[PDB]
Amino acid sequence: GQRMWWAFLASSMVTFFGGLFIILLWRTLKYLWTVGWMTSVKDWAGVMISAQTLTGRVLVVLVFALSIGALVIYFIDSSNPIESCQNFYKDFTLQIDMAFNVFFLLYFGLRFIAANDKLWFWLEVNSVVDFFTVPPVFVSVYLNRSWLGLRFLRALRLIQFSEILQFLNILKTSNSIKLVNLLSIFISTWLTAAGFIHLVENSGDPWENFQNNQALTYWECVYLLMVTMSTVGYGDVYAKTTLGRLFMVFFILGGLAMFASYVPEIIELIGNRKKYGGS
Amino acid sequence: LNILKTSNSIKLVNLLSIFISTWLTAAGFIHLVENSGDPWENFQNNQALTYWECVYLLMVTMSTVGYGDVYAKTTLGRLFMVFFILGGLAMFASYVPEIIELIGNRKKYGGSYSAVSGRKHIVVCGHITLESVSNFLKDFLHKDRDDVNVEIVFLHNISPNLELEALFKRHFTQVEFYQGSVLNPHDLARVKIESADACLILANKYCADPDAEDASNIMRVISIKNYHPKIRIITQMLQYHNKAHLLNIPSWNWKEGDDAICLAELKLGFIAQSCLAQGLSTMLANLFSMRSFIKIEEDTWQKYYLEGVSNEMYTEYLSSAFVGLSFPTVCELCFVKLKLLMIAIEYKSANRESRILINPGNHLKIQEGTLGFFIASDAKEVKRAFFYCKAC
Ligand SMILES: CC(C)CCC[C@@H](C)[C@H]1CC[C@H]2[C@@H]3CC=C4C[C@@H](OC(=O)CCC(=O)O)CC[C@]4(C)[C@H]3CC[C@]12C
Ligand SMILES: Oc1ccc(-c2onc(C(F)(F)F)c2-c2ccc(Cl)cc2)c(O)c1
Ligand SMILES: Oc1ccc(-c2onc(C(F)(F)F)c2-c2ccc(Cl)cc2)c(O)c1
Ligand SMILES: Oc1ccc(-c2onc(C(F)(F)F)c2-c2ccc(Cl)cc2)c(O)c1
Ligand SMILES: Oc1ccc(-c2onc(C(F)(F)F)c2-c2ccc(Cl)cc2)c(O)c1
Ligand SMILES: [Ca+2]
Ligand SMILES: [Mg+2]
Repeated sequence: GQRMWWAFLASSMVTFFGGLFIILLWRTLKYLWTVGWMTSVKDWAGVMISAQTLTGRVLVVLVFALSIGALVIYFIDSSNPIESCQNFYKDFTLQIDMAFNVFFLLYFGLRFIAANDKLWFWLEVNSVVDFFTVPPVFVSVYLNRSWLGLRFLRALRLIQFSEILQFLNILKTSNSIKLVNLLSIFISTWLTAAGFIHLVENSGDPWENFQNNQALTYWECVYLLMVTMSTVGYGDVYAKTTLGRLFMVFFILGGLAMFASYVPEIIELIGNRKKYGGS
Repeated sequence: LNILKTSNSIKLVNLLSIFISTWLTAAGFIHLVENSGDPWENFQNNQALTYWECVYLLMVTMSTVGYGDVYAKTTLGRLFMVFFILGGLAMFASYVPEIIELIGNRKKYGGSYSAVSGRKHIVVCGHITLESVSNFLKDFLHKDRDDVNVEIVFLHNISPNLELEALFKRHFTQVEFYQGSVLNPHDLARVKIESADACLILANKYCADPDAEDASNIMRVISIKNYHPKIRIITQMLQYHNKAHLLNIPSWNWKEGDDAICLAELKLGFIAQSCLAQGLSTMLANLFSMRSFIKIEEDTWQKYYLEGVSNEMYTEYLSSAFVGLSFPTVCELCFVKLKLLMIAIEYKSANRESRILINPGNHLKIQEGTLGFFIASDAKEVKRAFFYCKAC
């Protein structure tokens, strides 16, 4: 049929923007026009969230695994065409994503219960990830026609690793925490930038009726981003469409500092080897 | 317009303005020179560009990236690039990190606490560091104690470092933090002292000059009292000589809901009271650390010692059935029918002054509603004191 790219983004936009509304209204819906069992539920969710008992421990480990699992599914989905159809009652993939997302929905709900202040929790880095990743799979199962767009965000989840390690009582030292946090930030930024370069370029910028496509597979974009960040430069791959160039300009504007700063520190923390240890 | 009063904001605005200005202007010059030709070739080597490509090329060049896509081709353009490099590189590499640093210096632990009905929250303030927090929290939340239902709230004016973040996160359901001070009567409004129950004060034991430490603690007590008179306070002190000043502040009530714990006094007191009999110091000092019973099988002294280490001291009201009896008799009854020991009785006079007696003799009999100290392994066992009739 005709292109249906517009519908998927919209379903998502509705949840995040719509949510801010209801939250603002409820705070402003008072008449003045300015132990409770609810609190027991709050405490139960809170203890379940982090390492407080066996059940919570397995939940955290399972999240740690399924995040990587979804990231793996994303790579397999890369080489497919931009927008086509996959019947839901026949295949095995697009079900593993379904099971992963139904799980992430409950893990998001539990977090939303056990938060002291709703508003700033709602606009938190980990949150918009789920907001922009959970709708499209359901909408796809509704329409039987999926779309690649805005699935690269599914790589951001790695930011959580530090936290979902500390509860497990595994990292209690300054150096280890510093190193893990830095590596997490770095890998996440790199992969997500690669993802964004892939969706805009493979598809045509809409200004000219989608006729400016330049072919590129996800690995190629990884290379373009690494060459640019380190200032090495090369002429092998240069993004051609307008949107790509604009994003490249802004990315270089801020983030080149990230590669000029983090890498020396990561190199310094590793390699502090005590050469004359032993017995 | 009286819109930028502070310091950092001026720096940030000035930098961003100069940067955007020079960037756009360089783009403009490249566009003008390149779209036009050159005089001494009679205008015959023009390269078709639009402003967008030019600004793209400048931002490619300044940040040392480089690319083989677009490059100025006429003499004037190349000369301009040759000169402009010398300034632009230093400009970019000395401005971008500054702008990144100035923005984003955001206090992560702002905000305020909230009050929840049906529970109780306390506050602490003072020498907050890894050792002290670990010890205090370990003793506070230990499982052997009676079922605990409280929350813990910290204050401090130094952002806690990474190592302590581990502890403050690991008890995600029982510990909360708020940066601020204690001398600023706005901060002490954030923590909601006006509905609290107490405010302990950790004091630095291993200080260099003792006097400054206790002076600061004194002023902390002064301020907390200033915000509210009816508060409870429990603090530390370092020499008996300065302890007295705290007696003076107007609302301390030693008779009701207040106290103070020194160190020097208790230190020398333990030593002296042990001078009459060896080891009494250890026997006392082990009664006030929460510990659990252990298994040891080797026939050393360690097993027989840990046998009694994990004992503790608790309090509970008596039973009505024991009023009309004899203190020796009730002691023997407690031990034989309970496997439980008691030391002293709380207070007996029908007067408005409260006095504490230890090991009463045989001229006293129990009145209705009397509290009594006990020593045993766990609080639940101590509670068996509620009633004993029809039990065998
Ligand atoms: C540098 C560190 C952070 C690791 C970087 C990882 C990437 C360099 C690798 C890891 C996983 C790889 C992917 C794993 C599997 C596939 C499927 C593979 O085959 C198919 O898509 C099957 C159909 C076809 O052949 O077109 C194509 C490459 C791709 C996306 C790979 C592209 C390169 C990836 C992203
Ligand atoms: O395969 C594709 C990819 C992007 C678009 C596309 O088209 N127009 C827009 C825009 F931005 F103008 F709204 C976008 C767009 C841009 C950025 C994001 Cl993050 C998501 C979508 C499309 O149509 C088909
Ligand atoms: O569209 C154009 C633009 C510039 C010239 C042009 O031609 N000759 C000269 C020069 F510099 F030699 F005097 C210049 C020139 C160069 C730099 C500046 Cl800032 C201003 C003018 C022209 O002829 C036509
Ligand atoms: O023919 C054109 C039209 C718009 C721009 C253009 O220029 N700047 C921006 C931006 F985004 F920075 F504001 C944009 C822009 C980007 C996306 C959309 Cl959807 C609409 C406009 C351009 O460069 C050339
Ligand atoms: O055929 C030629 C002639 C002059 C130069 C030339 O070389 N250097 C300069 C400079 F920059 F020092 F002035 C110039 C120059 C610049 C502007 C004007 Cl208007 C005239 C000459 C050249 O490179 C090649
Ligand atoms: Ca015990
Ligand atoms: Mg809480």
